[PDB]
Amino acid sequence: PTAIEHMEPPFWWAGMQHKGLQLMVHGRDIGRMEAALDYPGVRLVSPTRVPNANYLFVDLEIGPEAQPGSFDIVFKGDGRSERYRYRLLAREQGSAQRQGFGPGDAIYQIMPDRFANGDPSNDNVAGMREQADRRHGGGRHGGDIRGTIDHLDYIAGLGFTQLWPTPLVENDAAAYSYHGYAATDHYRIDPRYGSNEDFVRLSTEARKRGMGLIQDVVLSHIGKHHWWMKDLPTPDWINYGGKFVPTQHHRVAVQDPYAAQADSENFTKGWFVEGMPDLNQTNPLVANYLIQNNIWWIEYAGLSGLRIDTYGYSDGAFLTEYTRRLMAEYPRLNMVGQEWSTRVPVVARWQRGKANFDGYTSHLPSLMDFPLVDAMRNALSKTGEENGLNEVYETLSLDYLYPEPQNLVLFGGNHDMARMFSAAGEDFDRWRMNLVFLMTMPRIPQFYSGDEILMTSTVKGRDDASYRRDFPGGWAGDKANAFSGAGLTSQQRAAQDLVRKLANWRKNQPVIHNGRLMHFGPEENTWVYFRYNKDKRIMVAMNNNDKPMTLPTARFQEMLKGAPSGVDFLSGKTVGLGRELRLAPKSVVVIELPGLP
Amino acid sequence: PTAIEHMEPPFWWAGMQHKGLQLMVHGRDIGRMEAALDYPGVRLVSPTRVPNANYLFVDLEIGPEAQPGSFDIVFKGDGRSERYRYRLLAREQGSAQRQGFGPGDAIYQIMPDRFANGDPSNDNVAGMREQADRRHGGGRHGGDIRGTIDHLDYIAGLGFTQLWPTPLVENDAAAYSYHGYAATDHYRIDPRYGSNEDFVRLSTEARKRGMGLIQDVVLSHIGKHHWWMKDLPTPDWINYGGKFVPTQHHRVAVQDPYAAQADSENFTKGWFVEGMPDLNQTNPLVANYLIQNNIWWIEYAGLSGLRIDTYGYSDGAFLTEYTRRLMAEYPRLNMVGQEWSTRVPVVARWQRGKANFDGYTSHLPSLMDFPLVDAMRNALSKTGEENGLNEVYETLSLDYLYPEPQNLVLFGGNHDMARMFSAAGEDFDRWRMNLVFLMTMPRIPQFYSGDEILMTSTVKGRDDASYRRDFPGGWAGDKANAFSGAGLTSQQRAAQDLVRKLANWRKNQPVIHNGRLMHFGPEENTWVYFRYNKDKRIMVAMNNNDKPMTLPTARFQEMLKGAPSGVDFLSGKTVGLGRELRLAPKSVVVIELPGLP
Ligand SMILES: OC[C@H]1O[C@H](O[C@H]2[C@H](O)[C@@H](O)[C@@H](O[C@H]3[C@H](O)[C@@H](O)[C@@H](O[C@H]4[C@H](O)[C@@H](O)[C@@H](O[C@H]5[C@H](O)[C@@H](O)[C@@H](O[C@H]6[C@H](O)[C@@H](O)[C@@H](O)O[C@@H]6CO)O[C@@H]5CO)O[C@@H]4CO)O[C@@H]3CO)O[C@@H]2CO)[C@H](O)[C@@H](O)[C@@H]1O
Ligand SMILES: OC[C@H]1O[C@@H]2O[C@H]3[C@H](O)[C@@H](O)[C@@H](O[C@H]4[C@H](O)[C@@H](O)[C@@H](O[C@H]5[C@H](O)[C@@H](O)[C@@H](O[C@H]6[C@H](O)[C@@H](O)[C@@H](O[C@H]7[C@H](O)[C@@H](O)[C@@H](O[C@H]1[C@H](O)[C@H]2O)O[C@@H]7CO)O[C@@H]6CO)O[C@@H]5CO)O[C@@H]4CO)O[C@@H]3CO
Ligand SMILES: [Ca+2]
Ligand SMILES: [Ca+2]
Ligand SMILES: [Ca+2]
Ligand SMILES: [Ca+2]
Repeated sequence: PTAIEHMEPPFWWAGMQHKGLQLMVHGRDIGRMEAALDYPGVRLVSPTRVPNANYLFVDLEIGPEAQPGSFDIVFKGDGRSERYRYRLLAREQGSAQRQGFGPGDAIYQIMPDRFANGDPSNDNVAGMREQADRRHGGGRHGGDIRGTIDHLDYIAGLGFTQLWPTPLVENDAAAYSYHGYAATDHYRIDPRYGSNEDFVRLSTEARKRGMGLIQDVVLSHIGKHHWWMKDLPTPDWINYGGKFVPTQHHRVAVQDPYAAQADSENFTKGWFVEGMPDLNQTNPLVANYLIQNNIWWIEYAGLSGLRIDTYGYSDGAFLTEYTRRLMAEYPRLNMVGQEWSTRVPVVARWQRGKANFDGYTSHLPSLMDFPLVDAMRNALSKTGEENGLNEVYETLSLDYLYPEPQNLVLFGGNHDMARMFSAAGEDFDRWRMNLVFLMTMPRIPQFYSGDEILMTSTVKGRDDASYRRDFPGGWAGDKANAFSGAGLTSQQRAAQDLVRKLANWRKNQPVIHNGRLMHFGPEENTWVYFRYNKDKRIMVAMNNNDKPMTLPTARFQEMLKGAPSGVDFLSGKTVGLGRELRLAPKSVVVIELPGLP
Repeated sequence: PTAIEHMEPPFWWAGMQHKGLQLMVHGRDIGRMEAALDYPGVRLVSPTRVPNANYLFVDLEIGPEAQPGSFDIVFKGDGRSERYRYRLLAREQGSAQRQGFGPGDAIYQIMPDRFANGDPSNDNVAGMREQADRRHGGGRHGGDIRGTIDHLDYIAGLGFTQLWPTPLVENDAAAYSYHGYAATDHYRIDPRYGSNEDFVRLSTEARKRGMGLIQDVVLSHIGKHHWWMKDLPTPDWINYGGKFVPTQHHRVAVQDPYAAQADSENFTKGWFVEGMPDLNQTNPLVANYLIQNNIWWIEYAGLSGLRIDTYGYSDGAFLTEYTRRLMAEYPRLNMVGQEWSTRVPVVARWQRGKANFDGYTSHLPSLMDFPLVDAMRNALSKTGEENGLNEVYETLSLDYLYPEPQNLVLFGGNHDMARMFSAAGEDFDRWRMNLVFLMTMPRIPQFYSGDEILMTSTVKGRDDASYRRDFPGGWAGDKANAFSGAGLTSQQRAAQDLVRKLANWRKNQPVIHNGRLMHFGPEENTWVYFRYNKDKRIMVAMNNNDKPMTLPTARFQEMLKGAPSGVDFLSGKTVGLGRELRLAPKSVVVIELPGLP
């Protein structure tokens, strides 16, 4: 290396909650040196040396009296000296109290490579290991930050208030770089997306449009081409001594009274795939690194929260400390973990407030509601079943297992699953039911880019390329363009208009954000539920059958209290409620009524 | 009619835990009368009248100073007087402390009409509404108490230590009387089975052979031919005023934060079927009636516990009081509730010691483990799945939801589901895996009569008659006799030999009764688990594939601790364990090893 090759974090802030700052310094023979500084309020601790000559860890304590400014950190040894001018930034007013995404928000999810190519010139970047190929399902297609910024008006116009892009951090792999989940530099935006500065600008431009930005963070693993892999900072930085030992994905092993240590270790230490070296988070240097890096991104880019990948694949004790550190800095933040299980108890284990049988404590505010998404996809697909909606009702009834079920993220789909429209059997009427459900449940709704124009995919197993097709209109020359409307079918445009109608309506319905829910047991694949408070009732009724259904309204009188009729927000039709509710085949209605006494 | 037509309970005991005793007296204008008695230690409370002149409720407080003996209760009014000689029996020594069935037991379930016809002369009883018809799948076939007693040596010899017959109380219906679930007289054995005394004899004879007797009690409903229905004791005795209003079976409605009262009431008050009037257990007279009746059967017939039908279909507050009362009398008893859900949270809600979100409390010791049975049947039948056993492992990992998972009843099958052998696809090798699992899990195993000779049924849908075919050998003239072994095929006899082998072995295995369990996540439909303590290890390994599989034993070292080999109890063969476990296609081994320090 040349003097100091990497300084991480590269700068920090005065006035953080945790006073300690640990710098990870990288350069040839830097480990052979001693650090010194002189700045009021900043104390240099006592060297803890690592055996690798090319790394030095420097512990600072930044007292509350430290002012924003800069100071040289000088590194002396072997008759030489090296300098780094370290900067402490002033924090933005209100930084610590930043409001995280919550029940009043709706999240729009993109994959940056697959959304919009605003700058074809950065599709390839000289020096990088992969060449772009738009026709390869696993290739880089060239979407970037410029393209995303170009279309913030569209996203906000649809009624979304938060943007979640899959990771933009450097993934300099020879193949499958596009997906972002195998970081090769945690402190750098992949140059094919743009610069670190462009990412900050994406945040500021989103904010001007009333949208927060949620970063997708991977804690458990990196990519095999990470610069660490050439010269391991410590022998135990990577689990299994830096050699590939696969995980077998026994997720319940971390939360099972009958667990073998072999299985729990294999889950948190095993490598996801050979191309994804697993971080040893039981090493305090690794824990500190990840915690500081994510805090750095939040403070630097003005994030509204995080989506945390591969949640339970990280060490359990590390996760307690990581979530504690993050929530201590930003007490109103939201962070949504991805615990990919359709079992309510497995997901609920991780949410802040949960009383666990083993005393495990977490500070994680939110999780992805895979169980409920799975239940609704089953109801919509199992067309041969008399009462598939029962799975949704019974899954919802388990919400008492979560300390804060209204903070969970419910989603129409994402980059890992069959397209929402395909999961509905390409049945527009069933799709409407799914969309109404998403927009009215006591959850934080998240929507996957492309679903608003009924993009389709394969349905069975895992077929990732199928779920990540280029957004129509994201590339110059596209003959179907969802941004302008050009080339959409009437049905695709109707879907898009309905997404806009419901998402913007939801923004202004406090009863959906924090109201009570009363649902009724589904009967013959009809289902009725209500969101309600002193101000408003919203009645949802769906008929998941190809025949009409007539439901006596006596059953629902604890919610209806004699209401003779109402207007369906969707179709705008009046709907009788006096004695019977007549539902057309495959109908869903959404009826606003005044609040109960 | 007859002066006093019913007196219930007909006698009681000195020295019960609960001092109060409420007599329900029935006869023409008995309600017009005034009761009187004189017996030291017994206090007559003073009448609380009901509008029906044909019923009188007499409230007694039997003090701890009351001695065994008998006394007249005299009823006076309208210039007339009636009397009943009331007996307080002395309790058998050790009655209150009786040990309920538990983890060391194995339960053999029969339907008394379908097991053994020891006396063809009671197949029909003069005056009753249904005639026997052995060729009707829903008819009475003639099984009785005599036949069951005749074959107690068989049941004990198979290794079972408890007998659970489906209900024997009078079911005097014109159709479908055989199954027992629609009582027409809670204080009388159906005369087609025998007398009350014969049932007591069944208990005493079973006890001689080391077996307890578990009674199957229905609390929620009765049959429409119950004598009550002719002259309702009170207008609210039966839910919905004695008129048929069906339940829609929304079982989660009683334990759901979002529940409608309509749905909860429909679950606990709705009639199961038109032929099964639903008891209003919110009426304290009905609550007292059922609590006393079940105590009466336990005390009178020397039962080891109860199996409680249609568990959540009874009023929740009633269940709290009923379980408290029963367990206050018999603190060591076991009672297994039938909460038919494959959702672990739904089942776990009811077990004693559970901290429920709504504060619901219960003294119920046990429930039927439908979730784990369903998981194993899926694993063994869906043989095209790569790792179907993963469902069993994950389900078992949720055991922390239950306060006492070791006290749950796990079963091979029962009278309401597809025959065990048929559910395993008539695959004897996979059926062996089910049987080994049943006999080695940290549960109380229950086995269904006929499964030991691989009786078959339909598998699709619900076909009750198909699950309940007569036991071969239970009727004079049967061509095959499973009791003697005559006329069994080699595969039938092999099944029966394996049941006898494993159940008798299990009686002698404290490590299965109360040892720890450590299981490993299944991989490619192979699964390894251990029962262990300082005295013994039992390693179960199953290969749920039609191909050989080899498992490196390094994975299991926390349990194996370098064991080079062990003897498989099934085959008697020594199995190598030093470096790998080599499993043949579709095999299961039960390797016995020394203790784990
Ligand atoms: O040996 C198992 C399996 O391997 C083969 O699949 C290969 C696959 O074809 C290939 O594309 C690659 O997948 C990549 C993927 O494209 C990337 O996106 C990245 O995946 C990350 C993902 O985007 C994240 O959102 C996140 O999702 C994870 C979850 O965290 C996990 O829990 C797990 O979810 C499973 C869930 O737990 C189960 O309940 C069940 O529903 O199945 C889910 C999987 O569908 O995985 C998801 C999705 O990956 O985290 C991911 C990792 O950061 O990285 C992936 C790995 O490179 O991986 C495979 C090998 O190269 C083969 O086709 C299968 O037949 C075989 O069974
Ligand atoms: O004492 C009554 C009954 O109770 C116990 O089992 C109950 C259980 O407690 C209930 O929660 C409920 O569970 C499920 C079923 O498992 C599920 O299959 C479904 O049930 C429907 C059936 O699918 C459908 O065929 C029909 O069932 C009919 C049945 O075909 C008839 O044979 C007849 O069943 C009688 C049984 O033969 C008799 O043993 C007794 O059942 C007991 C059961 O043994 C006991 O362990 O009485 C019944 C009723 O006469 O009639 C029924 C009803 O017409 O309809 C049902 C209901 O839709 O849904 C329920 C609820 O989720 O049922 C089980 C099993 O009966
Ligand atoms: Ca580009
Ligand atoms: Ca890991
Ligand atoms: Ca008989
Ligand atoms: Ca009932």
